[PDB]
Amino acid sequence: HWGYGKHNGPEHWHKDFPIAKGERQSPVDIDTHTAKYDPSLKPLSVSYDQATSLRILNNGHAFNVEFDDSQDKAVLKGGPLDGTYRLIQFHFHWGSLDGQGSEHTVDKKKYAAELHLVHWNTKYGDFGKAVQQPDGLAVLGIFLKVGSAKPGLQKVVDVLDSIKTKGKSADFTNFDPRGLLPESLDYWTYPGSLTTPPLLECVTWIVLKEPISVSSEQVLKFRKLNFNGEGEPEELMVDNWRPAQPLKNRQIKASFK
Ligand SMILES: NS(=O)(=O)c1c(F)c(F)c(-n2cc(CC3CCCCC3)nn2)c(F)c1F
Ligand SMILES: [Zn+2]
Repeated sequence: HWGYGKHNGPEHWHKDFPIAKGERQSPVDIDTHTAKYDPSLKPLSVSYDQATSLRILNNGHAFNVEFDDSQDKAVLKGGPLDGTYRLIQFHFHWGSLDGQGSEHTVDKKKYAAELHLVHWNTKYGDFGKAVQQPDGLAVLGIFLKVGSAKPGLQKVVDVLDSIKTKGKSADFTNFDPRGLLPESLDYWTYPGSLTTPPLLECVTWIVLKEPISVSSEQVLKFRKLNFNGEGEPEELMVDNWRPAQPLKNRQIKASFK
């Protein structure tokens, strides 16, 4: 099945998921000079004060921190969005080296990692219905650069030893995702897709301009995770990113000048 290796990686995905060559695939390069300020774009509304984290899971491609999305507890609204999108999970993509790892790029620059806070449009009732809709998901993307530690990330780092291999999960309650956000909510936005199979074209991407800084020790601990299951040959979970895809008939909009 699909993964990030030589023989099952992004260049192969189109054989099982032809939408890989579709008209609104993600990620993309964000050409900052070509993005257009849209003065009518509203500020983002990130309402995470009542967020209820439940569990962290190594799913063999990344780790997901999962939330209770059975009520409007942690929601994203405003910006380019109409309606209310509920936080279901967050996860990261990262590199084997500090100079690669992000999915989106900025003027072709790659960051060490990229955080995806995944939200679904409540008008569709559940996440599985939402992914079948062009406006089903809103994913808030945040770049990570290596420098100072991010204190709000440490609880995540601390638990990774307990979910080293594919299929392992751990309780992960009372985690506050507000601790993962940069100061500014200035963003770029465009219509795109899931960046892993099934690559569905259901995402409004909202990518923050300001990266967060994480320490070298923090990202080193991401790189100690495994793609494999327990008792299988060890394959370090690194370079779990899809490269930039063609922009095609899309314009990236900026919330800021
Ligand atoms: N990196 S990302 O764009 O933010 C990103 C995500 F946030 C995802 F949640 C998924 N994801 C995994 C499933 C399983 C089922 C696929 C279809 C039926 C319901 C769910 N669906 N969506 C995904 F593939 C992805 F690429
Ligand atoms: Zn992702």
